[PDB]
Amino acid sequence: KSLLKSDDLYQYILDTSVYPREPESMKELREITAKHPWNLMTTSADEGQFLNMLIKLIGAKKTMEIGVYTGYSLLATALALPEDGTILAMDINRENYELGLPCIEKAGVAHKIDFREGPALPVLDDLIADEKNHGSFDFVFVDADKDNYLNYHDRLLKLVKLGGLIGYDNTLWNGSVVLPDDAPMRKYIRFYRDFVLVLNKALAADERVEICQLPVGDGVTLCRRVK
Amino acid sequence: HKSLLKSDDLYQYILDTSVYPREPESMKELREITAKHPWNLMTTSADEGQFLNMLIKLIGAKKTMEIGVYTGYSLLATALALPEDGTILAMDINRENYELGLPCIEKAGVAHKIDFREGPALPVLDDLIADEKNHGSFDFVFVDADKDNYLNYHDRLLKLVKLGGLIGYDNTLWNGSVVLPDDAPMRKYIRFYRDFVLVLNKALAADERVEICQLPVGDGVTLCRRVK
Ligand SMILES: C[S@@+](CC[C@H](N)C(=O)[O-])C[C@H]1O[C@@H](n2cnc3c(N)ncnc32)[C@H](O)[C@@H]1O
Ligand SMILES: C[S@@+](CC[C@H](N)C(=O)[O-])C[C@H]1O[C@@H](n2cnc3c(N)ncnc32)[C@H](O)[C@@H]1O
Ligand SMILES: [Ca+2]
Ligand SMILES: [Ca+2]
Repeated sequence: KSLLKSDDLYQYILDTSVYPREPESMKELREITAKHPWNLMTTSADEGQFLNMLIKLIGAKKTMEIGVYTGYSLLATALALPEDGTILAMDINRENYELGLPCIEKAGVAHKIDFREGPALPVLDDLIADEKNHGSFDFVFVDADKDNYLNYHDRLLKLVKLGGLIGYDNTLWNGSVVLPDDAPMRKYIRFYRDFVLVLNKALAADERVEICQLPVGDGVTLCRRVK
Repeated sequence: HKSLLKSDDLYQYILDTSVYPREPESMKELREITAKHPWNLMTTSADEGQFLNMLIKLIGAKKTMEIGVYTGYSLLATALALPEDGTILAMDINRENYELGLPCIEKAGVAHKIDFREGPALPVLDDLIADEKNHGSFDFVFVDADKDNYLNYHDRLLKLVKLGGLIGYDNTLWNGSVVLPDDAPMRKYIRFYRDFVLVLNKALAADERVEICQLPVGDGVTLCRRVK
């Protein structure tokens, strides 16, 4: 299941270092999400823990999330932000968000969320149209449609502050990045594999950011804006 | 075997794609020097080096500490990331191996940041703690040394690191031996420290003075953010 050499080792991390400290609201949201047919899309508990610590470490206040689903990474983020922190959250699908929103409200951090229903790209274009929004975001978590990540990247580098951080999710893509082409793959795995392979090379060659691709979850590539 | 990941191929992909094209020349130099040394397996992997370097920048650290230096790959990764006036108090029982790597660090132009101390780290920590001026003065500590002392180091370091500061304990997944039965075949040094590591990991997860995150980078690194 995980990217690690054994399920035992992965389960050890969860049991030893993740679940004992998982906030109750996130446990709640996870268990709700696990019953939903699209539950494979949710952010893993270990990755949620990482994002939550990352938010604290970088002192982020104003963030953005592209790809919300039922809200596990969104809640992990909201809980880590200061009481007056904000998240601009985007998903084409509103109803899955609203499935998770009750947990977030109960957690007392729903006031931080500005949820927008619809495709992310036009929202980004509108933001960029106003210079006011340039360099205003501390952090962006991108966990949506892979064939648009290069396009998001172009826009987000205008919207994120110098020294700010963008996380691209699923950049190791089930480990399919090292399967031969003729290996058996699910259709959607094969389709997006092409884009992930290009994305990872484009980020490596992009001197506007410093990068770090981590084997957390399904891979996450941290991009720190330096130009 | 190369990594904690499900395949050497996947691990090699991370290095080839995302690490080595970005590795500073000075670190490549130190790595190639270190690779020739008999104890080279003790060195910090290039992917972990990259992660530590980004981490230092992200948390805005200036004053740090490293316990367990060897030839200095993690030390250099850190020194490169720190501001020009940043400092590292670096400790190792072995000076000769440090001095093997010091010329790369000097050439990289960040050797002035390093205060190297030869000897066991614990009495240095005790000496620091004896002077209140040192309390809560460190931004970051990387602990990559003797496992039977990690919990001892932890209590000392929580006095020396600022609220909101960060301690990273290295090798906390310990070759994955943490999920092997006592029965299983393992190298002697692995078996020797394995129960220290199992206890450590439980103790850190139970310690409300810190928030933790145990990452499958390198041989495992547990990040501990001081919150009390
Ligand atoms: C992997 S899920 C997000 C997971 C989420 N971060 C979590 O923790 O549960 C991907 C999401 O991106 C959304 N999505 C796909 N294309 C999008 C687009 N162009 N704009 C906004 N959202 C999109 C999908 O509706 C889906 O909910
Ligand atoms: C895994 S190596 C450190 C690797 C180093 N961070 C690097 O990137 O190459 C462990 C080091 O800890 C040192 N060491 C072991 N016990 C120590 C102690 N009690 N005090 C200080 N150093 C110690 C050893 O001499 C050895 O160099
Ligand atoms: Ca994801
Ligand atoms: Ca180590």
